[PDB]
Amino acid sequence: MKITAVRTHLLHVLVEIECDDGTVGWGECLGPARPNAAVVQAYSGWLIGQDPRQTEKIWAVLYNALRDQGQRGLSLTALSGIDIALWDIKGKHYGASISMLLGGRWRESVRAYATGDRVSDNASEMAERRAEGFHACKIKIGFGVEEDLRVIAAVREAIGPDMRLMIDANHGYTVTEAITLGDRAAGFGIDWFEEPVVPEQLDAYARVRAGQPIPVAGGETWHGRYGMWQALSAGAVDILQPDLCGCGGFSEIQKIATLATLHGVRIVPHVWGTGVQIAAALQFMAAMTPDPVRVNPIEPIMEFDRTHNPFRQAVLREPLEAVNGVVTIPDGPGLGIEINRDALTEFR
Amino acid sequence: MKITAVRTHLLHVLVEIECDDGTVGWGECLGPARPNAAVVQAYSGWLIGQDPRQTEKIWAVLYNALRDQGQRGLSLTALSGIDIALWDIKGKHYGASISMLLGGRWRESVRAYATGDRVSDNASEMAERRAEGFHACKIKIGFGVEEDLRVIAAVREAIGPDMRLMIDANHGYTVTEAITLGDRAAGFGIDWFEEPVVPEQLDAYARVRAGQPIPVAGGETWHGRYGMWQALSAGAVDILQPDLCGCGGFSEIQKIATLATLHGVRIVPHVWGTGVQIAAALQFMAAMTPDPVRVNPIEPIMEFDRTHNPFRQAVLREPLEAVNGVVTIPDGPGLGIEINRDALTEFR
Amino acid sequence: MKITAVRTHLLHVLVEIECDDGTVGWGECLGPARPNAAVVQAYSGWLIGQDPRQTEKIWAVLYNALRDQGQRGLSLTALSGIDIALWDIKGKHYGASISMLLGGRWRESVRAYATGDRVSDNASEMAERRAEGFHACKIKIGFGVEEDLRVIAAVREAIGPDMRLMIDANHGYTVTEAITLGDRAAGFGIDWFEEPVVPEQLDAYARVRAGQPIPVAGGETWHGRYGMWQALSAGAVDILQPDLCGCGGFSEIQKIATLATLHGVRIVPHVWGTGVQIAAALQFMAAMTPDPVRVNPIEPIMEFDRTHNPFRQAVLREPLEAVNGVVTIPDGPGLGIEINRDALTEFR
Amino acid sequence: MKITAVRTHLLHVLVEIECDDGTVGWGECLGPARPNAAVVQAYSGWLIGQDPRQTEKIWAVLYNALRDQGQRGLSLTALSGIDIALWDIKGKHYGASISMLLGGRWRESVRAYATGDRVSDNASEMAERRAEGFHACKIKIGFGVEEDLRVIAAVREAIGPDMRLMIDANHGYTVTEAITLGDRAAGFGIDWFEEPVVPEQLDAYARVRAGQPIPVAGGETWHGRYGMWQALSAGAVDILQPDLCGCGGFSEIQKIATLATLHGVRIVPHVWGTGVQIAAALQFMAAMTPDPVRVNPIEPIMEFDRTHNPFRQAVLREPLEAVNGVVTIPDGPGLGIEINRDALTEFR
Amino acid sequence: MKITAVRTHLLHVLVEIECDDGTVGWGECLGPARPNAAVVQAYSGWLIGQDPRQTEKIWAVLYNALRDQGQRGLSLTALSGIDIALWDIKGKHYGASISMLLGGRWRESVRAYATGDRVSDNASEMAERRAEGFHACKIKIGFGVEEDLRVIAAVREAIGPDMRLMIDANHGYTVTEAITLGDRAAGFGIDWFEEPVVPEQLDAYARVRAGQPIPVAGGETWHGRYGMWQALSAGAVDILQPDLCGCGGFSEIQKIATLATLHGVRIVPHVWGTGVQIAAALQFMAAMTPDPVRVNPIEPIMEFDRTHNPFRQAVLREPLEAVNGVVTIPDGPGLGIEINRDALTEFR
Ligand SMILES: [Ca+2]
Ligand SMILES: [Ca+2]
Ligand SMILES: [Ca+2]
Ligand SMILES: [Ca+2]
Ligand SMILES: [Ca+2]
Ligand SMILES: [Ca+2]
Ligand SMILES: [Ca+2]
Ligand SMILES: [Ca+2]
Ligand SMILES: [Ca+2]
Ligand SMILES: [Ca+2]
Ligand SMILES: [Ca+2]
Ligand SMILES: [Ca+2]
Ligand SMILES: [Ca+2]
Ligand SMILES: [Ca+2]
Ligand SMILES: [Ca+2]
Ligand SMILES: [Cl-]
Ligand SMILES: [Cl-]
Ligand SMILES: [Cl-]
Ligand SMILES: [Cl-]
Ligand SMILES: [Cl-]
Ligand SMILES: [Cl-]
Ligand SMILES: [Cl-]
Ligand SMILES: [Cl-]
Ligand SMILES: [Cl-]
Ligand SMILES: [Cl-]
Ligand SMILES: [Cl-]
Ligand SMILES: [Cl-]
Ligand SMILES: [Cl-]
Ligand SMILES: [Cl-]
Ligand SMILES: [Cl-]
Ligand SMILES: [Cl-]
Ligand SMILES: [Cl-]
Ligand SMILES: [Cl-]
Ligand SMILES: [Cl-]
Ligand SMILES: [Cl-]
Ligand SMILES: [Cl-]
Ligand SMILES: [Cl-]
Ligand SMILES: [Cl-]
Repeated sequence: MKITAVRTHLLHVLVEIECDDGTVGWGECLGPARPNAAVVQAYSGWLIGQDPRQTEKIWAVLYNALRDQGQRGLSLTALSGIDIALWDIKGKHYGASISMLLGGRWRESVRAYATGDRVSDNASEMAERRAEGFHACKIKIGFGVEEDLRVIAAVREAIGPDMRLMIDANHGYTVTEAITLGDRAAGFGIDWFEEPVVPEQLDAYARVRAGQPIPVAGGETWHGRYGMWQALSAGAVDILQPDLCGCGGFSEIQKIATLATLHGVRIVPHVWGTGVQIAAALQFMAAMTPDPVRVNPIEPIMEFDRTHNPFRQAVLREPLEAVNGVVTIPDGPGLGIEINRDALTEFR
Repeated sequence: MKITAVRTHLLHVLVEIECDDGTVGWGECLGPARPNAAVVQAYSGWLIGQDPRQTEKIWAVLYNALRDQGQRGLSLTALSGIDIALWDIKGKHYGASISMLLGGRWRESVRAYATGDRVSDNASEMAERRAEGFHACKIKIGFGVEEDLRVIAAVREAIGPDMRLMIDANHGYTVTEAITLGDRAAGFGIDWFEEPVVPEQLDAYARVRAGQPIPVAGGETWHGRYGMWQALSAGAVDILQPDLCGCGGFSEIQKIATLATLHGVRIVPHVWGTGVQIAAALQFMAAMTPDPVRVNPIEPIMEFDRTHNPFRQAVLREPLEAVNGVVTIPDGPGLGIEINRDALTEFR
Repeated sequence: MKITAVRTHLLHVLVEIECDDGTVGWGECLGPARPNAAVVQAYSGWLIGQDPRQTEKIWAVLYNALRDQGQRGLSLTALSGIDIALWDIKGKHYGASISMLLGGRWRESVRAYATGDRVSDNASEMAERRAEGFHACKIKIGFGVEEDLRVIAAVREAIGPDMRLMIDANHGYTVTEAITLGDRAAGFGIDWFEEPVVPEQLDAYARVRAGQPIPVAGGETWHGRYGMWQALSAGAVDILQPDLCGCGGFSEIQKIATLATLHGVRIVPHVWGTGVQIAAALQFMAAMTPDPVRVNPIEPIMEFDRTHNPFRQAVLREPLEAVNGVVTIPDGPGLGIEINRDALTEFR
Repeated sequence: MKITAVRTHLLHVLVEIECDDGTVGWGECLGPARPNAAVVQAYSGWLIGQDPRQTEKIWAVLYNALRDQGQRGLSLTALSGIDIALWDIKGKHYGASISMLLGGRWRESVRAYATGDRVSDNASEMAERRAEGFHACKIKIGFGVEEDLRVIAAVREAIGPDMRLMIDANHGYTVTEAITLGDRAAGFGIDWFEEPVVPEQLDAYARVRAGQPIPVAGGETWHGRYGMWQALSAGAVDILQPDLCGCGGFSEIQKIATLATLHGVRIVPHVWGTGVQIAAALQFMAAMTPDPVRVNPIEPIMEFDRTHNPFRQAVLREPLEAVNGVVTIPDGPGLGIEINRDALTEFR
Repeated sequence: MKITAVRTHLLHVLVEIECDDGTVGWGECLGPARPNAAVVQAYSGWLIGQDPRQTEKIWAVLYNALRDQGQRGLSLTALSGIDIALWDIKGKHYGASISMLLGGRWRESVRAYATGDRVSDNASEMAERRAEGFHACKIKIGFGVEEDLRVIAAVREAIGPDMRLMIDANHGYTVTEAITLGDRAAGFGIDWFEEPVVPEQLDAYARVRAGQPIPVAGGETWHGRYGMWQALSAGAVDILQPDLCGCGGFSEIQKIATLATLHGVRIVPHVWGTGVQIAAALQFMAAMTPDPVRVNPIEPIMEFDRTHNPFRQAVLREPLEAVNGVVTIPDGPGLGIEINRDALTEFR
């Protein structure tokens, strides 16, 4: 078969790839819509007439094409959208869920965790999330050690002793702030400490890991296999969080997962974007191989953001929803979803 | 679909896996036939009733099952046979060549290299290989520096200045012998120096790489991703040579190829065994991504051994043959081959 | 003298080697019976007519023979059986206990430790072991941090404050689980933490050692001198646990013990298998040199599993038994034991 | 059995150990006679009544006894004499050559190399050695680069192009001298460069190895397993040369050989002393395992010094002699030799 | 001036060197008397007629003379005796205290620390030492963690909360024992932990330093500058304890002190032997440069052993005694002492 058209849509950029036999695949790119769309349009000059089944060859040709333009990250976010759409097309052509094409379904669902006067508001909100059935929540910090600790303390009190708690500083801290925060918050029972410092300073991450006891997580902006491998080599993280729509799509995240196993580093995919990104992430989560394999292994969990969730899921005919804290993974062909075109508006 | 039976055959052990819908896949295991067959028989207790499409899940479950038995290498060679058969089944089920399932066909053929009174015999034989059209040949050394040099010198003279020449010591040398050989043979124009020292001494490999200028190759017995990664980390090789039927099959060699790209280490698959192993290797070679991508990139080449070649290819209805030094890669469903069952004899 | 025959038996594979003068030696191989037997049968083609007294030469020739078959671990487990039988023959020929041939008897006995609604069952069982006289016990974990902690807590309560306690996760944990478990269990008084993570990830072991305070033990599946040395170099363990029937027999475990002394790493031999493996382990334990030598030094202790113990010891005429927690080490020629042939059934 | 007496003799100190059943063993210690004899006398206070068959236990007890006296090297040279005598006793008790007790005879003989107006004298002498049948010779340098080169050049001319040539500076050079010498002499065909710099500066050895291409050898004064391991870890040598009578006897040199295999470093035993030391070295050489095993492997060669050779061999009834460059290895019980007591004079 | 004679005496070997002008110097060697005396006698062959003022030239010539005898430690202990006597002669010739020749007197005295049913006996004895005025004491452990802890606890109770407490295991522990002991004893207030593990395993020392919080001390048997530098490079110790009579005398301990300053490692000289060794140590202590220089800096303290103290000091006319815990440092020419010859008996 052959690609006959590549289109870009908004409402976050979505990539639509149509084939001669009528098969349509959908993908999504991380980051600013316009830069991604321009690059996809550029990529499409070559994609037209190509065989969409050859995802590795397409990936490598397109990735290599944009090397001297300096914008590695943009190449990867743009390629991600194309790559996801292509796997969607493969799944539809072959009659298989992407999770099956990736090597099989370990799980039919994943547990979600909920993400959120800052002290009382977090405490209230997180208390409601627990009532809604979420086994875990993640709270945003990185503003100031003393205030952040007040928030963490109030959230632990509000959610009771059992619900899991993660914290995310979104690179808000200096190393010293992060180490001090981690030392003082550890007593509250924290499963991970996300992006404590700026993402370019991998040795600072390692410093935070060695200076306080909460497991450190990162990776949503560390590009593809090379960026991930640099962080793994520096000992930057206990948990790696690749973004499917940012790191190079299914083709590249498979390679990242391999690297993580060498280091015994857990993968927890970054989930954020429209229903398309979410659908792609869930296919990967279904297929993720436990490290180690055992009865009741450690399994991926899915970030769930009630903020703009209705909006972000409007692109889907059937929303991927958390039911008592659990999200079911589609098993139909490709991403197993149907696009609501009306919700979109075509760009260029 | 479901696996209904797993059978082992001889004539080198071959693995046959039959499914409920009648689909049959074929694979092959490196090493002693009987140990491999026993483990495959053991694996089959679980395989029966499983969905053959779920190759990653099957791989990881089976690999994990044999961990405390101490025999990691045997797990991998046995699993390899199963894994190859399963991909053959996937290809047949999906209507796709394995090379397409692996991500696309970069090439429809590969150049072969020919492998071989030891001085005159090598010189004559290699001179005939050149006349047969092979662009390259590999000669066996590791017996004694002075004698090996005489052989290398006579082969270069006999094949003219253009044909490429590789040498393989099959771990015959001490570090000092290997460094001395490499220093003195380099002037003859040698593309690589295969397995100069014992395969357990990765630092010795690195020593050979740093002490003489011919590129060092190895890997046919370094197990799966972990064994390969140890060699890559030690700086053991310029060229990695994974064996499909030994390292864990298509599932595991894909992961090995990823690792090699981090290090900018070339992959040249080990080719040796029956027509089944050869067919599997060729599917992988078709799909191998150049590192780097460029016009006329460096491409895999295929070891071709005229020794027992008719015998080893008797398992195929249509032999994979070198025509003026070039081997065409099948593009039919799965391995793209048909088994000559009459040539086999079932074991157990 | 000369080897006249090599036979394999079941009931776990046992190796019987007979000599021209009538001397018979017995050994045992770790892992699946059939693969081991096939390789022993293969080895026997050469062994027949060889001088059984030349154990190092035999070891190295046989080990080298199976290098390119990829199955290093299988070579070692098979060789182990042969090697143990050969030392048994040497001891009988020379009129000496293997422990004397290994360099002398430091000790005539060793203290055993006992190995075992999962919470109450462990607590009850371990409470009985203490009453039986065992100075120590080892409990199996690696299922889930919270549940495992409940088990550990109940076992410590049940056995009182004096009995030593070890834990074994059998590679059940991720690094993070293992570090968290170790941190929270340390307060219960734990002498070692066995195989916290998968055995291929040596750096993960080191991570567990640096992240929590219980001493880490491993080694039952790290092959021979090279595998052991990789783990020692990575800082993987505080305690190394080579399996005599798995690592290459007496010839190879002596070399492993040497390596451990360089690193000041304690050796505690893995004990598991039939009475033959147990007998071999005890000969090694008698001869193990303290590190350091002092009055009342740290001494090997022997794992004792009441599970299938009667069965596994049925191969012996006189069972090696724990009497108030202490096992006496035979001092007769060779392994100092007599085989109950009736309990066996010959294979091939 | 039991040791009844330990005696020290001169003519180089010799150690005689007599047992209750009349068995007598002989050993030798490296270095100044009197210090060695005093320590042996001290050791004998404990040795009397001990079982001579327990060589490892005896070794470790005696080695540990002298730790805080500061004189590690003296402990090892003294222990060496005792250890050699004990193995001689074991061999006699058991009816076995030491080479058999060490694990078997790989070889019944070894090739010797010959050791030697300094320019003409070396040239003449080495020319005679070649006529006598020696395959190789070693010349003494370390006096001055220009003069040493003149010597090397004249020796190569005199011995023809085939005879192997080694050089020994006996720590005479600075690093710079050694690198310059090695660079300029390499063209003469030199198999190794012995002790280029002072033995305490292991990093200087490594510097010499990296700065010039002749293989570096050392080790005659690097104590036992720990001293050897430090040199191996520093990358000090291509060839390790332990002295049996200096490094801790057969018990300790076995451990050193193990360490060398990890590093793929060749062992060539230092041979120097009376006929007793030579006899011990030859037993070890018979038993040395090739690294790697192959047809016609690299084998130990024996230093042969015609200087005081008649004198040093006067302690033997039958001299170990080079016949056309080859020395046959005794195969009788123990060291396989008989002592000429008349040649000795008892000390203390 | 010229050396006319060198004599060795007992009552521990003492070295007497007489000069043509009648000047006599005295020194002492660590370790077994007889080996030291033999080497001193050997050294004397050359010393006679040499200028005793040239201590560095003499040191280096004599040290170099014994290199290939393997006995580095013995060279240093023997040389130490000579070197101390030579500095004594220099001081007498020049009219200066050795402490002045070493570069000046920072202090006229040092505080001593006292060294010692094992629980009650230590507690009683240490309680008396406190009453005698010692600011500190050191207790001997390394027998068994539980018993050693009982001792430490009872000693802290008996001596009150202010007196300083050090512990010395004399290499009695495995790494694990030492780490466990240090963790559990730290709460008692321990200034240092001496020789926790065997002195050959420098990495084990480092392991003990990183695994528990009491400062680690060692060095009494690490030879001269090279042995000390290896320990410093390995991060073996917080406190280095060179023995003047063992490490190469004043000439070599000055060099060791220099090395320690690079690493910011404290020097506390080992004090043990006759009054001569004590006198030499005190001269060095007077001259030791603080690291850092400040008002009331950290100063050397002197081990004081009431065991055989009268005996060991019998060699002096005026004993160096602790008065309320403080020892005054002689300021007369040389070692500032007078020998009681009657207490000696000449050897050889
Ligand atoms: Ca709500
Ligand atoms: Ca985030
Ligand atoms: Ca901290
Ligand atoms: Ca032909
Ligand atoms: Ca090969
Ligand atoms: Ca070179
Ligand atoms: Ca019971
Ligand atoms: Ca275990
Ligand atoms: Ca921790
Ligand atoms: Ca002659
Ligand atoms: Ca030499
Ligand atoms: Ca150079
Ligand atoms: Ca008193
Ligand atoms: Ca001490
Ligand atoms: Ca600690
Ligand atoms: Cl659509
Ligand atoms: Cl970018
Ligand atoms: Cl599907
Ligand atoms: Cl990247
Ligand atoms: Cl969401
Ligand atoms: Cl078929
Ligand atoms: Cl296809
Ligand atoms: Cl692996
Ligand atoms: Cl072929
Ligand atoms: Cl029998
Ligand atoms: Cl294996
Ligand atoms: Cl015995
Ligand atoms: Cl190994
Ligand atoms: Cl048992
Ligand atoms: Cl005799
Ligand atoms: Cl024999
Ligand atoms: Cl040593
Ligand atoms: Cl000789
Ligand atoms: Cl005097
Ligand atoms: Cl010494
Ligand atoms: Cl003065
Ligand atoms: Cl030194
Ligand atoms: Cl004192």
